[PDB]
Amino acid sequence: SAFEVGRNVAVTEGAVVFENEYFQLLQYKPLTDKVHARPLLMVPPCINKYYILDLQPESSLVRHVVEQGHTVFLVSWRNPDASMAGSTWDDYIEHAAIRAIEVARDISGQDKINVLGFAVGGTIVSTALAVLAARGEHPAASVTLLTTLLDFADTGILDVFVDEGHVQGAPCALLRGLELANTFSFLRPNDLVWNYVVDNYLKGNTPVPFDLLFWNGDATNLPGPWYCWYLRHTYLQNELKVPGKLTVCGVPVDLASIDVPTYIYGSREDHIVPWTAAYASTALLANKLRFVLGASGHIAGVINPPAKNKRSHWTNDALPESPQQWLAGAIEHHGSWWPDWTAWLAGQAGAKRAAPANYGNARYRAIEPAPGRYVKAKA
Amino acid sequence: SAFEVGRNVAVTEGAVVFENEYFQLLQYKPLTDKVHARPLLMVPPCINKYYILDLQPESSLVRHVVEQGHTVFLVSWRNPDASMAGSTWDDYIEHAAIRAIEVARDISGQDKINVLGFAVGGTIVSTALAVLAARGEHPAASVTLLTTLLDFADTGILDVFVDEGHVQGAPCALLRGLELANTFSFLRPNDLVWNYVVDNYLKGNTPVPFDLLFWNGDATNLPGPWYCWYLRHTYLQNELKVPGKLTVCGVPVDLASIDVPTYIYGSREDHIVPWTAAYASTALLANKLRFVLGASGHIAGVINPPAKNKRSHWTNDALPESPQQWLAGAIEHHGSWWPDWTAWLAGQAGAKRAAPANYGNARYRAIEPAPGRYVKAKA
Amino acid sequence: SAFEVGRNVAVTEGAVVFENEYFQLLQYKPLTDKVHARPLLMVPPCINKYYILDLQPESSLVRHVVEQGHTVFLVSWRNPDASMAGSTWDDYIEHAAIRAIEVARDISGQDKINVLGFAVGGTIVSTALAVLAARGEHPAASVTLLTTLLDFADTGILDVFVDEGHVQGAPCALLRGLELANTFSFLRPNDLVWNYVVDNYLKGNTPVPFDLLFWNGDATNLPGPWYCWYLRHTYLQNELKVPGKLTVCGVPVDLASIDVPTYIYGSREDHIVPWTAAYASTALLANKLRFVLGASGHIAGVINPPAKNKRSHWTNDALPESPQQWLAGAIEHHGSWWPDWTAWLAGQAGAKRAAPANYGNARYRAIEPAPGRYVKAKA
Amino acid sequence: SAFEVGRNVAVTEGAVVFENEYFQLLQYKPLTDKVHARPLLMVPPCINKYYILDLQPESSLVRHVVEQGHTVFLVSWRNPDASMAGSTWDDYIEHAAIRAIEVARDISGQDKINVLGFAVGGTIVSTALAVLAARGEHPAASVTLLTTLLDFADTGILDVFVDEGHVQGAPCALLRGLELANTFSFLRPNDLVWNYVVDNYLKGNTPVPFDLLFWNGDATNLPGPWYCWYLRHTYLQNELKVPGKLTVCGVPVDLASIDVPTYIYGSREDHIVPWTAAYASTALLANKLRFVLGASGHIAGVINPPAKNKRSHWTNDALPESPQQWLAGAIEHHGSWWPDWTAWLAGQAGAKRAAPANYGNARYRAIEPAPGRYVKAKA
Repeated sequence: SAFEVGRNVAVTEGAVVFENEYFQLLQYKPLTDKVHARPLLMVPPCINKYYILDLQPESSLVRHVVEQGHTVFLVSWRNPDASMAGSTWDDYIEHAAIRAIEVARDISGQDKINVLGFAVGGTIVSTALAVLAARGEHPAASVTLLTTLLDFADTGILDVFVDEGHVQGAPCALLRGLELANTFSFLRPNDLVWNYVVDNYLKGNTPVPFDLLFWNGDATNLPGPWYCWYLRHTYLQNELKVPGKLTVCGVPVDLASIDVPTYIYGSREDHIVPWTAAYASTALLANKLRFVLGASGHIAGVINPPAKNKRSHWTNDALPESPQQWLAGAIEHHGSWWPDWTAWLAGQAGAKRAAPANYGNARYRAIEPAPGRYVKAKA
Repeated sequence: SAFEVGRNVAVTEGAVVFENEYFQLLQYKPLTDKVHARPLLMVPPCINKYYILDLQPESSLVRHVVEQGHTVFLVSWRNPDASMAGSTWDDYIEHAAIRAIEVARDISGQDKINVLGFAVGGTIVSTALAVLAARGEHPAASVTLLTTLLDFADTGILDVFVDEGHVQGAPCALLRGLELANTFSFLRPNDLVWNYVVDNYLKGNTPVPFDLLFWNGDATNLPGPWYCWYLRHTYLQNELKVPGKLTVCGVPVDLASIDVPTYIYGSREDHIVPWTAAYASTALLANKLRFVLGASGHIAGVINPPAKNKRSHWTNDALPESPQQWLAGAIEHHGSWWPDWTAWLAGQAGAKRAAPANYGNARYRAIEPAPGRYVKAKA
Repeated sequence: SAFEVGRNVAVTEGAVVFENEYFQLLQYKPLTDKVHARPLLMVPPCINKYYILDLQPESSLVRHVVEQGHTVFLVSWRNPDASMAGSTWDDYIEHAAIRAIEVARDISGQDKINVLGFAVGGTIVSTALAVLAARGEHPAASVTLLTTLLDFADTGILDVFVDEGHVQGAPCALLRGLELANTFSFLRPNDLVWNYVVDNYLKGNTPVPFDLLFWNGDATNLPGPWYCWYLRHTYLQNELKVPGKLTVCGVPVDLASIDVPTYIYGSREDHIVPWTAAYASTALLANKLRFVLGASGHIAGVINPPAKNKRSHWTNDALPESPQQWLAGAIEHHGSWWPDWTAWLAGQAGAKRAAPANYGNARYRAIEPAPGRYVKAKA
Repeated sequence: SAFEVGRNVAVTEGAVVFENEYFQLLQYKPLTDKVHARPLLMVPPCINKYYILDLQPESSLVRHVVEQGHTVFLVSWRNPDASMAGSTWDDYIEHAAIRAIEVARDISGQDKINVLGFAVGGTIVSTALAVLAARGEHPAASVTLLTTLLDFADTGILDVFVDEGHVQGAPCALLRGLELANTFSFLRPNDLVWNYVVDNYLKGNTPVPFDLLFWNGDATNLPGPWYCWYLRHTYLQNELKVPGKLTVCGVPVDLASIDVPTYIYGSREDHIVPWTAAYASTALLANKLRFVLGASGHIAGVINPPAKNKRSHWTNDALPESPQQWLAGAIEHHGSWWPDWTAWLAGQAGAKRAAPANYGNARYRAIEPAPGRYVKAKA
């Protein structure tokens, strides 16, 4: 049977508890009698859709975390239409990332929550917490950055231009539009012919899994100004990592101001987010950092549920400046890195108490079942 | 003054002597009293337009070759519109590459002509001569391949997919359409935001020259089936280099059947056509081969006129299997590789005779002045 | 307890059945009631000693193969002294590799034997079989090449010399001597200070295993002319892979003349024998080839016994010219590649018969117990 | 005529003005009527000998600087014998680098001198100035680092060990000895066979120049403890770049404490000192930095005298963290970088005054002519 969101993918039980123009907040039904006091808010990429994190039941990171006894909230992004063709990077920071933190924290009744980002979700959520810290607000107990670029050095975009030249910016706000985006071709063509040829080639000549291809093919639109800002200030000019260089939502962005315990994950054969580029976050972030390297590629490495006991991962408590030095002292362990992370997350999440009986609270009651209608909208 | 094709770029004097739906054949006015008996037919890429080879007068390869005493013909590709949305790779081989060889050879009155390809023009013209050889036809005295991919190994398209998968084609003729193409982003996004951000970034933060950016920004459309075939059978499946694997215009393609003296050029810092990938052509082609490596990038290396006496180039008469072995024995020479090539081309071009007084011949008289109206058509 | 050859490493039960100036032939005691008709002759490197293949009982490749029901013979190289300071590459081919094939085949009473090489042992044994084929002799049923260089392209020795030069051999037989050699620093310094600093660094700051370091530290001498020939004609001039280019023991060496079923193994993170360099053997060898890629480094990848169920390996029955194309279509399987190989080897080894009661035969009776005295000799 | 130090190489006119067990201080004869008030002290590598900087007259950096009107002093290292087999890194810092600064400064009568280092000479002289700064001493007006490693990340020594290990220091002062060293094989074998095969191969099959090979073949001894310390604390543990991590001559080493205008040079195709590794010095050093990239290899790039007008070099006044960003904004200029540097050096060297009539001063009179007897001593 073909893949269908809400039928055989993204089926972990939950409810939409909040929605605005930019996103729906999902809250998942408890699967345990007790849960940690502090919930986990997941911020997935808005390049493709969130359900790479809740793919099928056996492979779902959401379901796994719920079964370890955490309350999980998740940002399901709107797939923007013409009405959002002028949305900016700042709009997304304020009205989705910061808003989601506020609503999840309100529902939880806790002073602090745990947060997670994946891929550009990690870049987004890190920017949001840096904005909040400059406002004097510290709503996060800890941060998990899965496969996240903060330092974009050596991602390859300028390679073909370095040796042109003789031997001797225009504001993003001026753009409007919706640009198709996907993960595996985010720095590659996105057109009918490329998509046709690449998809057909991979399905017949490689073991790339079909549910990955379905997720990647379920494309999302990026608003013009948002895509412009992201391309300009990260991949091209690499300014987010320069403390105070960028102003976002009225304040300078200094990633060191986040200043909470942070778990930083990358995959060794990942060529979308090089693992050395993820590791470069250890030079930027304050407080107690942990870096963990999973084996294999961009998705295969992150989505490696422990039950199957496949692959491996490396740990090293020392954090030298150079990633090769880190790997030289690292120990390889059999199987999934997920138990390493969930044990770390448990230490950040407070004591276990009786699970909630209902979704949301008086202010934010259930709207409709997870996965929600936003994730079903086509580009 | 802004760049304008036919006013301050692509201004070498000439005439259109033939045209069909796919291209116009240009013939340039002699600048010398005598010319070699055999003319040179240039086949430029149809990704962007031909005039990278006739950019400004100081930098024009066309003008330089005409001033060395060769009759030059050149393929100026149609910029396809809706009527050509179904054109195929075979259509282009038969009705443009092979057709241009036939018309140029007819006008010249010679039994054989010299041919040149640049970038995908070199792939196109090599395929055409292999098709012709299988028909028992040998219209070329020699072939010059500038910055040409024939073996597409290690061009990078499959990199992000190699480590996806668990631990354990649809015909191009079905597509229609016109897809925007340019050279520096042929394997990169082509959309309004990318083009805006990249162009603005390069102009303000790099010495990439403005006439290069103008040429690259002067985009061309690729017909759906053509783009599908090119992507599938070269970059993805790398089959052109497998003798007899591909059937084109009714015959198997064996690049070894071209079998004429061949000059093979690449640029050392070229990351669009890696110089080692150009060098791999030496393993495929029969007859007497010469490989020459120019310093610098994709365009800077090829467009290096000798008058300025800039950069350098390497030569080595030995042709080991490995490019690093070639470079280890190579000698570096000061300045442009153009004199090396034109001296080689003179040896293929026959004796010098009085230059022609008029364009074309009785069958093919002048239609309109170079650069012709096809090259002025926008995508 | 410290490592000691014959006490807690290299302890698989066996006997020396033959010896000359160059090597001792070991034959291991059967561990099964029946064995395949055709035995396996292992040719280990003479850079360091053989017992990387019989390290500790849990990690021993020899013991594993004996327990799968093969008679195993093995070349234990002399550690040369002053009397051998003039030994040549040809001497080793004739008086050790070819001699070992002859003696093992004689003892077995079989028309053909299976052979295995590891690292330079694979280069040696491939050269020997190519020499034998040119003599009209085909003593091998199949060949297993573990981590073997035949095509030495891109091994890195010329890298630092490629860009020296202005902008514009002495016979190996003349050398005498013994040069210290080890595996991990074969292309690196071998001196008291390097060995002291590197060993101390690895033991205190990495998980490199101590038995690996013991084996690597148990250095062997290379005769001057042998080391000269190996360096010159493989790493530097890469001529073994050129059919007929080199003359060895009176005949031209054409590796395609070996022409038997061949199993070719490499390890993905191996930077001593790059896996792509091992893969390049598929372009040289005739008959039915299988290529298998193990995960991890030079030794960790090869020495991965299946009982522990660690790591992974890739298979692909297609053999494209390019290794990246091979990997793109490859399937990753959990755990050790050893079962893949032993199942392949069983298909080459004939039917199972009662195991031999005694070592050797009338001509070659047991001399002394394995591991033999040659392997205990210090450099 | 064969190369001979003091006859046709290292012939710039000068005198030894000081000597101790570790080195001779050379002072060159003026070639101009006036010289800058501040002299330049050159600290060459002690791996091979100094005269790579005074090779032949046309190629001599020393002669070129003297002809631009600077007084040049130079450290000519002792080639250590058995009496120095216990010399340490600290011994060399105190009794050669710091001593040479003191003597050159005394002879000059100036409060500050300019200093230059090349290769390990740059590492040595940077350490010495950092030691002096911690003592409250600032004898340098400016520093020139040619092809110098300070940050040794990614130099490749740990590559072969990173993927060994299961799935789960001894003081340098204890060594004695003299270890042969050269530049192009400093991380490669140094033995009779390697040297024989490599030298013979390069001379017959590459354009590597013979005077380079002569210099490289003129090997120097490294004392055991010195070589141990250098290997351990730079290439292996990369600690010099960690402020205060290493204690040298009784004080912590913080390279930021040097704090003088600094010219940092690297060569683009240099694989002994990667240009990106040289560039990494810009992250360590205080005060006004300039980085300049020369084209070509380790020696070809540095030794590029301007008279011949060969090669090119890049400049960029911006200093981003990433070297690729630096190169993307860099402008390529024709020919040698030497005029760029000497113009920079003139700005550091004070006003021009009448040249000295005699070598040295009352305390330090001429001992013997340059090049001196130390440089003639064989290993």
